[PDB]
Amino acid sequence: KKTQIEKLLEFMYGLNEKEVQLIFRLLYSDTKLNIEELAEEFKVSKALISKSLSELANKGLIEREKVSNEGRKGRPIYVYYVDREQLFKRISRDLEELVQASIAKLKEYIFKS
Amino acid sequence: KKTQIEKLLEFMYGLNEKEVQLIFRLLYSDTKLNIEELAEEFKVSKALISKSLSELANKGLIEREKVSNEGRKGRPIYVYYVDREQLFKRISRDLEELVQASIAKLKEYIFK
Repeated sequence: KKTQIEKLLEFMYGLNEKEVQLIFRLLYSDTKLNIEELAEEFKVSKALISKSLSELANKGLIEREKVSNEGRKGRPIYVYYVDREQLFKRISRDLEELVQASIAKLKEYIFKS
Repeated sequence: KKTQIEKLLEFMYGLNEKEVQLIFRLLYSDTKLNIEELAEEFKVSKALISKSLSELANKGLIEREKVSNEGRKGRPIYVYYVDREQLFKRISRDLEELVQASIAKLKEYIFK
């Protein structure tokens, strides 16, 4: 089954369950992870897992950090991890902004429509 | 497509698309409404709309009012409506509680 928290992250941020799972996979990782480690674990293409990580990183839910300027292919190399305080701060802030934007919109529906 | 608010009510109260429309049909009415006109409007049987109205009233999302005990076979007759202040206060409070409960839960998961 899925927790209440999983269902909430999915709604707030428009993420599929796996993307949500990915956050918790990284939160309970001892080491930082690159694209190719994640693509092999999750059994998917680098393009797919890159899209998800990118969406998680833009939203500030995971950390994306450069560990090399040139990698075997001459491109920068990034690792992905979860910062526990940052993660908790981001969600809390997002949740307060969602509640306020909702109540405001509700007010307009229920009283001014 | 679906309104974000409609999306929120579906998520919060486990309601389908038609239940939210039912709530808004009541909200936007100038009068209380009986099951016969609502069954007709929502194109379902009286039993079905009656079951839905009863479950929405037990969620507190709408109000019910018994107006007669003299339906066929002594079955009660009800009217349904939405108390606009109470609905605002309910959803507002439920939203605030959902967020605090969520933040507490993942505070213990991220840290404890």
